[PDB]
Amino acid sequence: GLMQFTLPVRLCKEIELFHFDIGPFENMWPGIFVYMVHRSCGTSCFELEKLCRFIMSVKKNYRRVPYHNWKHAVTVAHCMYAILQNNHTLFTDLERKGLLIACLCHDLDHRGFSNSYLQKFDHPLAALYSTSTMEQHHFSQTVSILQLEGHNIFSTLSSSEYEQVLEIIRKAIIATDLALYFGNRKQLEEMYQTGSLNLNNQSHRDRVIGLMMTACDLCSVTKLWPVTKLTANDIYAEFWAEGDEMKKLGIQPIPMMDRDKKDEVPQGQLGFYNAVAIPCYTTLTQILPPTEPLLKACRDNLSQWEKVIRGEE
Ligand SMILES: Clc1ccc(Oc2cnns2)c2ccccc12
Ligand SMILES: [Mg+2]
Ligand SMILES: [Zn+2]
Repeated sequence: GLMQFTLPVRLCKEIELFHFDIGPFENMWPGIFVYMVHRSCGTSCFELEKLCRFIMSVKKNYRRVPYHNWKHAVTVAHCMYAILQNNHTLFTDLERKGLLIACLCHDLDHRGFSNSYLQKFDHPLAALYSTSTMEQHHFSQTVSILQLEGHNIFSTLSSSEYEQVLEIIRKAIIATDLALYFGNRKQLEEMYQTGSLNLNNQSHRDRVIGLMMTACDLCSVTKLWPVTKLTANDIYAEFWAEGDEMKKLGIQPIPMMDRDKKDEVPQGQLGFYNAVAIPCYTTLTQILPPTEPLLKACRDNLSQWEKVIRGEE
């Protein structure tokens, strides 16, 4: 309980910034995650023996895929840490505990394919879960790991606190289904602009946590350009494999996923920034002003994509 985690000076400082990259050293990621829980939640939230055993089982159940991997898990958890630390007083003890774990768990056992490819392939998980297929599986895998012996990091909570924190985690993980984001953001837009947004309304908190999750999940677009550009290779590597697998089912994939249409990428990024990323962080900055740096970074990268098209890089 007196055993703090410390980072090197550069990481100690950089980690507090939204645009922080967790680095190429896999063996430091678990200490980074624990450092973030201890500062975000307190050194008292989790039994360190249990948290460390949870972290390593969660790492184990991420696959070696180009993008939806252990590094993504921690990257997304760091973005939530930054949001939580810049909005200290707006979130309950349970929400701080639950959301960092939700982020670490949000993509558990991802295979590299969209809900859409699971449905066209007729994957057993598409029969077990008709909507938000991969996201119901991710939450399902989270509960499994929490239920391993020595892995219940919530064991010191009351029965009711426990049901609250698994409910926070379930909503949070489901909300990373980008299909649900559009509607969630429009409702939040309307509530903020007709002034009816109320953070004491549980149904309204749910929506705001949902948007935070979408924000953390898309935070690749909020890094400094060299990080954003290199992550896009990993993102597109998964997309083109899925495209290849669509072709194998005798279905032309959308151009985004067709590796014969690499030319179309920069325009596809534009569409994504304009349709998804900028709207996401605009609405998030309105509800949570201290998250503006995410919007500013996302804007800078939209501009960097415009320069790619114009042949200036
Ligand atoms: Cl740059 C970026 C980040 C996240 C995205 O959403 C995803 C959904 N599933 N895997 S990645 C993007 C989708 C298209 C183009 C760019 C994207
Ligand atoms: Mg996901
Ligand atoms: Zn994700």
